[PDB]
Amino acid sequence: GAIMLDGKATRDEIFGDLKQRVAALDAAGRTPGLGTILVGDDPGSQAYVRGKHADCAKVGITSIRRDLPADISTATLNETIDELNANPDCTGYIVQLPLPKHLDENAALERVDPAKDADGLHPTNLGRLVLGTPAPLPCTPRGIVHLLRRYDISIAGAHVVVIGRGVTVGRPLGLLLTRRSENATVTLCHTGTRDLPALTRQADIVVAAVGVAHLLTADMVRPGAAVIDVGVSRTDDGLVGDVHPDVWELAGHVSPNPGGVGPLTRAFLLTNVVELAERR
Amino acid sequence: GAIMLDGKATRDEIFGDLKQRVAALDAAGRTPGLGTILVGDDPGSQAYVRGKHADCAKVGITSIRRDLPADISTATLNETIDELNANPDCTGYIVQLPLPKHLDENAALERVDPAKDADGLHPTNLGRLVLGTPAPLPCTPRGIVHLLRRYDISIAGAHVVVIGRGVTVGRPLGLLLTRRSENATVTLCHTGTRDLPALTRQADIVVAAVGVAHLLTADMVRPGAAVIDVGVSRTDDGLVGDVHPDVWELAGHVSPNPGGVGPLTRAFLLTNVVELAERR
Repeated sequence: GAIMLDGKATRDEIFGDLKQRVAALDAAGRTPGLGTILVGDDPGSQAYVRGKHADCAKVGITSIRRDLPADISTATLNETIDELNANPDCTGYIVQLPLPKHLDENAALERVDPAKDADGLHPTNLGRLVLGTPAPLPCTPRGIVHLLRRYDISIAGAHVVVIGRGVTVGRPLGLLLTRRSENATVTLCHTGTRDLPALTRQADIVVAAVGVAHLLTADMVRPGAAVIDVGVSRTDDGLVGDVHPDVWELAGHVSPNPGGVGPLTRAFLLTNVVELAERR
Repeated sequence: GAIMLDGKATRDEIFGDLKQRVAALDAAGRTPGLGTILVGDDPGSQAYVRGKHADCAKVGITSIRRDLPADISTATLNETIDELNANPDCTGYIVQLPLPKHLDENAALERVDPAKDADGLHPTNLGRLVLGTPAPLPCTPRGIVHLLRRYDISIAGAHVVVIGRGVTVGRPLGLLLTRRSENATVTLCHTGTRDLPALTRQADIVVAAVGVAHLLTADMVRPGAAVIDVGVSRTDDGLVGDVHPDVWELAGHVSPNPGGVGPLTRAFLLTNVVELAERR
């Protein structure tokens, strides 16, 4: 059956590399720092931000937190953004979503300096990705490409089918895989797609990032194909990925969910931060 | 033979709508204005800019000309960009390329305020397209989609094969087609694509935008499919398009080049400006 694409082991590898690279930056006079802006008290948001800072501590990146109440004014939000933008120990940062409804989410996200965009989701950087201007790249597409390369899976000339068009994964992933430096042929699929299986059956690589429980089945996959399980949805039976377990019987490689791309997403947030410090 | 996807009656429709919308803008004291920055002595550029301003006059958009000599400094170019950015009479503008080679073209384009980006090619606007934020859109992709729709060619659920990844055409086109407001399946192909004919033969719509003379031949197109011809290459025999004349025999629809998408591309520059003014 399929070879497991071990994301935790791959993440651990990256972490070891980052620790050395952070030690180097420490030695060079500037320890990198990741900032977070967290507004309000959503349990999941708090958990997500805690996790990012936990990861930071493991590799020696300083945690900078701006924890703000749910009832801050837009002026207060803007001041925080402007401070982190100007803070020399904040090498990059993220704004945890969702924001209180009284706050204009997109205006806040656009106010972030693209030069400190650790998530690689600032519209300016996403547009630079479209245009081929080197700039921060989004973490999940980065981790996907890395995981594939780590196992010597060809992407140049590959036919890749991406299922899903989320702005943090599927959408930017299509732009990433079609650059010259990657060079895949990419079929972009989603819920509007007719006869998904006819397309997935053609793919050397399928990336399932659509959030539909066990949507991709063995009957839909080319024997020996690489299958990347990214999407997660909430079921009566828990969180569940986009890939049916029967795929393991015919695919060449499968990344599990959990334990596949997820750890790599966090590894590339940290990588983005170290790279920004190294660019300097 | 195939039905010609002639763009002129559709351009005329757009111009009628825009003239009305501009009259509504004038009534509200918000007469839109298009600026152009033309640097130096390239005759083609001079004609292009004349054409844009003639189009403006047809729908009632004010023309703002910034004509600069070839030997300007970066500071002079910067002052001009800064001036148009701050000029209240200027709703949007374009920097006519190519610039003299001592000038940094990408720095100039990024210095353009995206709120005045009439081309829809500023990275922050292309990033907004990725993210789903309303903003100026690149004109050729908008033209392609509108031309198809006006000829009652289905977009939703269509399998579109896009050949080419130019940053102003094929690349943003993949993003546009894949919005829920379009909802097409898109295979992104390029010079790196193996077995192109196997892929193009599956398409309900083929977009030829690679700049490779007559790359798309009849054997490559499903009978009754729609073919959009955008790509042009310099031969000698002169300029030649991506689509072999033989595809007219069995395709359902083919756009001529010139005369197909072109008039709409030109009209959508004006639409961008009007939209900027309306969104205000």
